[PDB]
Amino acid sequence: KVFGRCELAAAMKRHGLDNYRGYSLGNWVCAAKFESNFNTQATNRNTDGSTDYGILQINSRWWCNDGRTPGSRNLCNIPCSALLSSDITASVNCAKKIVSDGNGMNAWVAWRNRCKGTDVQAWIRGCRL
Ligand SMILES: [Pt+2]
Ligand SMILES: [Pt+2]
Repeated sequence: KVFGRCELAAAMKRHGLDNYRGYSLGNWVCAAKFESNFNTQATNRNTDGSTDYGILQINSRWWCNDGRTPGSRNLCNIPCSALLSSDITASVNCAKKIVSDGNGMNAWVAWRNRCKGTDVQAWIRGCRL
């Protein structure tokens, strides 16, 4: 599923991402935009053989099990395929784990490069939330 900007903001806000670990909702929408272009089915293979999954491009080396990333961990205790569902519950819960891990949203490179320091509030401007 490809979310509408405001639609995703609302879903994220209902799943408790609004100001989670001090990151306002705009940050998470911005990150999703540049990680996946709001597409829940987005996948990307990394040069190290790991793969990134879903709206938030969560990596199989650490966070999910895809059964072909050797030596990896599965810190969220889920199959990576769960992260491609249209229901974003799995992704959100895993992201909360990730962001609490100590690097905050810097874990997400697109956030760091493209959202950090910007007017992220623009991303939720004119939404009914
Ligand atoms: Pt939901
Ligand atoms: Pt939830």
